[PDB]
Amino acid sequence: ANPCCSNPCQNRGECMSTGFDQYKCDCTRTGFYGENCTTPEFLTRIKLLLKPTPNTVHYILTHFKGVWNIVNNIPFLRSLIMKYVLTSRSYLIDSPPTYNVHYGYKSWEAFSNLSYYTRALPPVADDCPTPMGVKGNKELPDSKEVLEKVLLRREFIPDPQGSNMMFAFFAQHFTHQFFKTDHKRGPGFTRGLGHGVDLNHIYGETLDRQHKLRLFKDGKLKYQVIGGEVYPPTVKDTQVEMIYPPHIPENLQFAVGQEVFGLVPGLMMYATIWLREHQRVCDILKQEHPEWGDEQLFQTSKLILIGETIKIVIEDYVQHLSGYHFKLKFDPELLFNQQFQYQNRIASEFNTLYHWHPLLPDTFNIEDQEYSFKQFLYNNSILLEHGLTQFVESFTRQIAGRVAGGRNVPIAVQAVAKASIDQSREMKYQSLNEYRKRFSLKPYTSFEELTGEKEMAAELKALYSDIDVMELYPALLVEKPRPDAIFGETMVELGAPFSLKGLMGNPICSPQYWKPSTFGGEVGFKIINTASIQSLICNNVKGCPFTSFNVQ
Amino acid sequence: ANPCCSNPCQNRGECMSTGFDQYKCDCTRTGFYGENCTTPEFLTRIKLLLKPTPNTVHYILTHFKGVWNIVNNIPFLRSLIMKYVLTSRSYLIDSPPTYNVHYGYKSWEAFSNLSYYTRALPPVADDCPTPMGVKGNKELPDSKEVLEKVLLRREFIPDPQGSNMMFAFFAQHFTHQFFKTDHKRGPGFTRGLGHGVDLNHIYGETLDRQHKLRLFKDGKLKYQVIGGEVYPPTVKDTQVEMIYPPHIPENLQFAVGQEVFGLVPGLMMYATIWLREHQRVCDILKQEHPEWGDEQLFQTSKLILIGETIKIVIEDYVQHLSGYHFKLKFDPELLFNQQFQYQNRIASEFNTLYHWHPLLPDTFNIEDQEYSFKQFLYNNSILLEHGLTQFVESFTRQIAGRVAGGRNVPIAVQAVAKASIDQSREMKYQSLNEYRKRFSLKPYTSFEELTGEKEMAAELKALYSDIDVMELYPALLVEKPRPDAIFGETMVELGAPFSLKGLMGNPICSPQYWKPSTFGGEVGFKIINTASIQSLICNNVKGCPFTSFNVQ
Ligand code: HEM
Ligand code: HEM
Ligand SMILES: COc1ccc2c(c1)c(CC(=O)O)c(C)n2C(=O)c1ccc(Cl)cc1
Ligand SMILES: COc1ccc2c(c1)c(CC(=O)O)c(C)n2C(=O)c1ccc(Cl)cc1
Ligand SMILES: *[C@@H]1O[C@H](CO)[C@@H](O)[C@H](O)[C@H]1NC(C)=O
Ligand SMILES: *[C@@H]1O[C@H](CO)[C@@H](O)[C@H](O)[C@H]1NC(C)=O
Ligand SMILES: *[C@@H]1O[C@H](CO)[C@@H](O)[C@H](O)[C@H]1NC(C)=O
Ligand SMILES: *[C@@H]1O[C@H](CO)[C@@H](O)[C@H](O)[C@H]1NC(C)=O
Ligand SMILES: *[C@@H]1O[C@H](CO)[C@@H](O)[C@H](O)[C@H]1NC(C)=O
Ligand SMILES: *[C@@H]1O[C@H](CO)[C@@H](O)[C@H](O)[C@H]1NC(C)=O
Repeated sequence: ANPCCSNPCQNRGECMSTGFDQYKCDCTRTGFYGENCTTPEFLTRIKLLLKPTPNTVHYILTHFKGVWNIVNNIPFLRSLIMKYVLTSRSYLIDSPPTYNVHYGYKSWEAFSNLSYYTRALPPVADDCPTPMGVKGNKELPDSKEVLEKVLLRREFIPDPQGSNMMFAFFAQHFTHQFFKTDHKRGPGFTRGLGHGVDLNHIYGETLDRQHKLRLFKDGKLKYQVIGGEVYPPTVKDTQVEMIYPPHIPENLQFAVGQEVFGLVPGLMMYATIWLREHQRVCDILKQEHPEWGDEQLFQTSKLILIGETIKIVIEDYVQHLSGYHFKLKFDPELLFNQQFQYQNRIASEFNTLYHWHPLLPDTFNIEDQEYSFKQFLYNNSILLEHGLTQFVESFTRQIAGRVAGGRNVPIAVQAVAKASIDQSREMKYQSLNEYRKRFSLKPYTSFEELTGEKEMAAELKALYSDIDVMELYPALLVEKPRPDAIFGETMVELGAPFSLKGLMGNPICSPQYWKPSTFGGEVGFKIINTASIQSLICNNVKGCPFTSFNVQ
Repeated sequence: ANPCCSNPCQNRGECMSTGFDQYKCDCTRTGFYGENCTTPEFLTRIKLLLKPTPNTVHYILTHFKGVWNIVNNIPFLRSLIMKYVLTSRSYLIDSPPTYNVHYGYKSWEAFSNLSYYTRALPPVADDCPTPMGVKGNKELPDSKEVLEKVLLRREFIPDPQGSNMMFAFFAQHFTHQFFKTDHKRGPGFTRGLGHGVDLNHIYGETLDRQHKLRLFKDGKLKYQVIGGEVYPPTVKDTQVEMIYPPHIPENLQFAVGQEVFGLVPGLMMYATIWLREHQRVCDILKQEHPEWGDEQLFQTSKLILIGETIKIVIEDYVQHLSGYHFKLKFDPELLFNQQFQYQNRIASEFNTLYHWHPLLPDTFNIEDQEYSFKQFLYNNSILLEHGLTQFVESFTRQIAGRVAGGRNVPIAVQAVAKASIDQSREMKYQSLNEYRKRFSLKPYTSFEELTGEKEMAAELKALYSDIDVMELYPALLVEKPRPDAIFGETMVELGAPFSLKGLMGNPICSPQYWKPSTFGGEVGFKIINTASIQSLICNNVKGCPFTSFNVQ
């Protein structure tokens, strides 16, 4: 019934029901006019007839290596380039936020209720003929049918980019501070009220929690020593509530900070390296401040790790994921003369996009022993067995699956992949094409166009019939990867904005915050500006097991 | 012991204890260098040798009327001027926030714990020799002694600017949505987690609360009709918890939204006009949207009233408070090309500055009857007695006391004034001079300089001895008012920043939010863009009792 059901408003304008069967588009600031914010302003024509497509640019970024290496050495240029990646990308997200699970309109509730994941595209009116608004049949293809026909893995397809397990697990750990669906309330509700890189997953979600995990001596988090090794303290000791299967013998029920990092040793590995990292900084800050006390050592340490995290995620993680010859840079200054909202709200779409289960191999091979999912799950003795160094070496050397491409979802976490399909549906999502449109991308004219082949393509067609009506999540996985890459234009184009805004839209990046003293001195500031996944490991694992997010 | 106790860091740099007896100043971006961020950069000299003092500008603003009127009619110019007031003012506050009651340093806690009032200047180290850091005696003058010697009122001094009661109570109502000290935790802790103009004082602090105050029919708030008049529903009906003296006969225990607006009829008056206003919009929005339902009529209505509020507060309230011949303007676009943080955190200092008890007369004269504080307090029958129209007429014509100047605090709310003194002290505040410095103002060289006379001046001197050591709150009230004005340079200079940032740093002002459709159409948008205290009353009081924030 909703006259807007048909998503009639183009080029970003807003749709509004001006009467029962009437609608109106608010093309304000869109750069277009007319009934559907379709006809461009003359200066808009100009821009259109000048914008290199994603692939064009993606080409030029991943090519011309020699040229690039020159650029990477002309600071000014690199700075100007990175500066431009931050602004354009970021300019794609709404800050302050608008819309959510329940709000198809702006509303003060939608805006302030921090218990929701924000939504880049409003949901679909509960009174719309078809799930995707108006197009398509009275229901979308059975989830199980899509799960099996185009998602599930047969032959393990490895990542053509080299992503090893250090990366797969870093991305599991890292994003899990912001994606924490509150299943008590339903999908669309988050338990991470910080909405960003606050390291809640190391220090705890709340004050009461963090104080249970602290030592209160030199700003250090509590820990224990097994072997001559440092490990997270137990739930029995700190008394923090963690999620662990009852059969776990205690003494292995680690505390850490995120109540779920005990269900997967890849997480507890990183849970332990950062715990190690925190302390390491404490001692450093104490060496500089004999006069500082616990809480200041702590609060400052928690600020340095946030910087490392952001540092590492931009120049190692994201760098690698891009495969660009251009050296990405974490420099909060790039935006000091730019208009930029140092705030952020994690969106549902980002959560979906970040469902990278295909990275998972069929066995977790930790030097000499290979493990079934079932054997690895919440089995911390494995961590205690080989112990970090031999865990880091194993994982540095072990490709992860290709995300995009097709049929790569481990049958193990298949309950998950289906769940994703199901939930996106319950959270009234819009078509992959609308989302494509939302991110200045050109829509797919065919399943055949989407996949880059016809086996699955036609296979999906049989299911979704009309390409438009194709769903966002599935499409991401069953999509033509750009060359020897792990993702396709959609996945990069939709996530990069969400990813840089949440990375750069953090208080420590604000001018008031971005200064030596904010971190304990030029010494602490450097700990941030010279962070790396190699150092992260080098300084916290037994020998300096060389690592990277690339399986060589 | 804290080597920073002496507030050694000038021109905004940060102080840091680099060793027990040593400190270091982080002059980053201050525009100065050297041990204390004292020596300016050459380009800083320039700026210094070109900045008209507050009074200079204040003069030129309040003078040259003829010139000004020309300006006010050259949009472009006015827009450019207003644009300049927003940016410069706003540029004075830290966003994101830094420091609070407990945090003398940046910390993630200080930043994220929304239960605190942020702090423009860090507190004083609990291990500092003297309350004001190092200067002064082991203690500040007994509060009771300052209260009485220079604060308390003898002869009611009226406001030389004309502030009547509509203004005094509008300011009581208005700021009371953001200042809501959580006395359960202590001064420095707020109960207004929205930190701004969210109209929490009309709709309720929480969802559970707002839903109790709602009618759930056409987006309207619940109400009742006494006489042929609309009034807030009762606590017995809605079941919302309000603070009322037990002797109140129920039936007069109004609900409204802020749990304290029943203790003062001036508040309940405005509590009722906005309730009236909300509904009024609902009907308007239903007239445009036959298809809309409750929650949308509501959520949109609550968005229009926030706009009106911001509108009225800039062009009527603030306008008047300034006495500038230049017409202040509410135009969210002024900042669309500017760098601006559409966020905010209410600071303690703003709460203090906003302690305008001196506006209160000695009796509340509501046409034909005059009331003692004791008689007026939580006496709603008075409202039901004369009823709005004759309440608006009375209040439009009844001056309020002068804030600045000296000795104007009603002996009634004297417990309050002392309380302020006492609390600012417990919240480890800094000297009035430090604050003066903080806002680019030149410090007072003498109590004599402060007051603009010597009776009190010397009187204060006997108490504080060293001018620096003089406290912020007292000084605000016992300060030479600029000409025929209600405040003096300190009060304007410290609050205008806090005030414009919280007004302009609101989501509805952000580009995504500032558009016709955000409010239900070009009709709803106008309800905002043509708001006024006169219309607020005109459209919601029996006859259009003419009003203004000026007693003619
Ligand atoms: C041992 C490895 C892993 C296991 C067993 C695993 C398992 C799961 C499971 C059971 C869910 C819950 C789905 C539901 O109930 O609806 C989930 C969610 C998720 N997983 Fe994984 N996962 C693993 C690795 C990863 C990796 C490497 C990534 C990379 C980004 C990832 C990203 C996600 C995301 C973003 C969610 C949603 C989080 C939320 O909204 O709560 N997972 N995973
Ligand atoms: C009938 C008139 C008024 C009465 C009886 C009154 C009474 C009070 C009282 C009892 C307090 C609490 C102090 C404490 O316990 O520490 C207070 C706080 C305050 N009042 Fe008023 N007041 C009135 C009018 C005003 C006006 C017109 C203003 C104008 C701005 C004002 C501004 C404030 C502020 C900003 C606070 C602090 C609020 C907070 O932090 O919770 N008051 N007032
Ligand atoms: C292959 O090329 C890539 C891949 C990923 C990228 C980027 C470029 C860029 C930068 C750029 O594209 O210019 C950013 C910011 N990426 C992300 O961090 C990211 C993270 C998660 C998701 Cl789901 C999507 C994107
Ligand atoms: C006499 O001249 C004034 C007085 C008050 C003013 C302003 C100008 C301006 C604008 C300007 O000065 O340009 C703003 C924004 N004012 C406030 O609303 C305000 C409110 C409360 C406090 Cl505590 C302090 C200031
Ligand atoms: C807008 O779209 C509708 C159908 O979606 C169509 O009838 C109408 O002509 C279009 N108008 C413009 C200006 O695009
Ligand atoms: C957020 O919204 C949902 C539904 O409106 C509500 O149940 C929940 O309590 C709200 N959360 C907060 C913190 O207000
Ligand atoms: C904020 O701080 C106070 C005192 O430190 C604490 O009691 C309260 O729980 C904190 N709130 C949050 C949300 O952490
Ligand atoms: C956990 O892994 C260890 C080492 O590979 C193994 O001995 C143990 O059987 C596993 N635990 C379970 C419950 O299978
Ligand atoms: C800074 O202040 C200290 C004492 O507070 C003094 O010794 C030093 O000379 C000052 N320097 C400047 C440039 O103000
Ligand atoms: C409150 O006002 C009413 C009506 O004017 C009056 O009857 C009553 O005496 C007042 N209450 C007190 C305690 O004075």
